[PDB]
Amino acid sequence: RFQHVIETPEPGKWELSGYEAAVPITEKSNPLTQDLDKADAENIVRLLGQCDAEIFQESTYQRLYSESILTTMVQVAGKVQEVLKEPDGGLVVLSGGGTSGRMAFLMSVSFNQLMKGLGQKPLYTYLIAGGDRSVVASREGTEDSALHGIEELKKVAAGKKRVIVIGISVGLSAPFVAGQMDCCMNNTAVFLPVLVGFNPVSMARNDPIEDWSSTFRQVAERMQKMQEKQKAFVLNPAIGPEGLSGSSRMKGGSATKILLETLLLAAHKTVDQGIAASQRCLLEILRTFERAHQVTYSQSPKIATLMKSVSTSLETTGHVYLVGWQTLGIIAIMDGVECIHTFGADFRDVRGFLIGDHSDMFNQKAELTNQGPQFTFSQEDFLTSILPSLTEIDTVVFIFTLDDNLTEVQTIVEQVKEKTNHIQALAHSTVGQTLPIPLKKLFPSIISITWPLLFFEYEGNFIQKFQRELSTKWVLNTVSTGAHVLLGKILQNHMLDLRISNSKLFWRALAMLQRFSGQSKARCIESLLRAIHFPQPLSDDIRAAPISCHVQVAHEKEQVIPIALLSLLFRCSITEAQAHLAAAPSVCEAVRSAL
Repeated sequence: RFQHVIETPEPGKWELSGYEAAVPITEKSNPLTQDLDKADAENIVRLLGQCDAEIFQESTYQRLYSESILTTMVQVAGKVQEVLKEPDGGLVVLSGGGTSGRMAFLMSVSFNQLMKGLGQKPLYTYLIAGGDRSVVASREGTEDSALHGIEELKKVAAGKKRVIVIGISVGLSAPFVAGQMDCCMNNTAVFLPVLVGFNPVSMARNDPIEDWSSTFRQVAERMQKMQEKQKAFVLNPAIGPEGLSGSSRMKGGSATKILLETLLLAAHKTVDQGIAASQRCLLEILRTFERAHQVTYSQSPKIATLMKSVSTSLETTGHVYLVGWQTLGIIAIMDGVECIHTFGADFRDVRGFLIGDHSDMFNQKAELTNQGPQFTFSQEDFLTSILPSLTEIDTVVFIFTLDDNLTEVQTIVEQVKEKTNHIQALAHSTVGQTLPIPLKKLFPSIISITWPLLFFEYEGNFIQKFQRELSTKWVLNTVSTGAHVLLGKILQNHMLDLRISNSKLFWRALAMLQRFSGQSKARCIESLLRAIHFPQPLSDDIRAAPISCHVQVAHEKEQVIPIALLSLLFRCSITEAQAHLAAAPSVCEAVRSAL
């Protein structure tokens, strides 16, 4: 079970260790954010803003702007336009787990809307590990099954003649995706698999998948072989490590969004305008999203101020609601849910809501209908369940554009204001538009983001929408990450308060123990398993159990890493470690005092 785990390097021998060389780029500590844990709000914005800018940064080897990556994007666009040209029996599937799965969902929503707007039959669908509940709730463990991935692909592809499958896994990690890519390669007469991730192939996970005979790396290596025959594609740009180690939702999610929107827009442009995809045109679009970073981060003071407000509500046991209009609602939903595993947040802490029509977005909306408070997301959910329960300690962030129903925005804001003064808005506008006077009065310090009109004949309106979603993503992700960082929920730039919700998170938790204690792999495994299973003592059956067993027990538990870490550092029992942790003001300070 633990064979792939490398021994902890000896004290002082970390620098050039085989241990450090094997850490995937997606899991690496960013050298610029080692001080993230103790940074103030303004400094967190600068650190996270710098990291977000890194996805665009042109060694030029395998970067997003590299000739190699742009050529792969051109080839994939070529394959997609072949399907768009033949809608009968054609299908474009986007798939993933967690944020990658929610990005697949968003991509399908956006591109089916583009197609509907042009009077064409929609050809996109999404597959998310765990089904529709995973779009709005933390169900990370569902991606650990390759068979689940294959079954969901077989269902949507039934009766189709040509299926493009874009498998999204930032760390080249998700078994759900690996299974799909492998089965696509077994039938190239029907399927064209495209693997999207942000690690070199040699850094893809090589640990065993519980229900599959191939590892992610073996599948990715087979994809490299099929790429020589143009029967598969590996689209893996280099973006560098995340500001918060392994926080794939940030840079990884942003790079997934821009990469896929750019190449898919190019495929649609080929069919509609007759202009084939090119490195030059892909760069023009990508650089528009690069300009969006400068536009967004020019609001750094207000982002920092909002982060403080959100952190205050959380610290007081209040809740934070991100209320977004149309697709900005999807971005809002994606933000809150990630706080659960990342910082050990309760599902009630940060929740996103979509205001507007969501009727043609979900595959199986019945999976969400009256399922419980962990699954709220809609306009009806916000107005009927959240709004009447709002208190003075809660924060509500409103995200909209000046093309939204501003009477409806004003009405909802006023209703919320009766319950709490902790209101703020992120409003996107086109140069020339001004916020109505009642809204300026309700939001005297509004985060106003003004966008020049884009004159791209075909892509103009789509990029306008996409950049506003991306801008919203950066603001909300910096605010939610920062708000939890300010509460001492991280250590250096590592997720100390992480929930072990899937196998990738289990390995990240083990690596963190080895990193922070410097103790042997056997000692770190023993302490991690003891902390997960407590009060159940460790037995040989538990030590030999599959990782899924540890995940199932660990997923609803809080502070597993600091408990396991304090147990290693003090050579104490779990109860003694729990006492040490309870006496401290934060999880960051408890461990810092022990170190």
